[PDB]
Amino acid sequence: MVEAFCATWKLTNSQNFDEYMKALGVGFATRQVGNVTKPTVIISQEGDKVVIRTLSTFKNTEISFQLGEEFDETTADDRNCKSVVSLDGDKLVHIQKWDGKETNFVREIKDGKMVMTLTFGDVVAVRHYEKA
Repeated sequence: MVEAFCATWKLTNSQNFDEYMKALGVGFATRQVGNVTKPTVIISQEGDKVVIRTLSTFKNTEISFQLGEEFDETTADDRNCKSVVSLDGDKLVHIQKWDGKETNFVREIKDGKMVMTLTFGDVVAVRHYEKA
């Protein structure tokens, strides 16, 4: 359930994130920062909402949503999206739509770590976080 994700998480390892950022339209200079930054992600429940707060030396973001309910999201890379997060089995699936495009992030708990799999088209990146 959602409670399994409710913790403070710190990024430890990213796989193929440069190509993923490039596919999304992030420029070279910003990709260099994105490839070294290791954010902290705080996930919590507040009433009927789930809150995901990302803290980093690049940008800080926060989204608050109800599962299954579409919301407006302005992403850290400055895309204005329509987003929907659902709990599919034991995984949180976040679908972001903008400018006729779509990307998705799947968050799962695997062996006690949070694993985030990001897909845009045929480009897949994987980000691994440890509980702090």
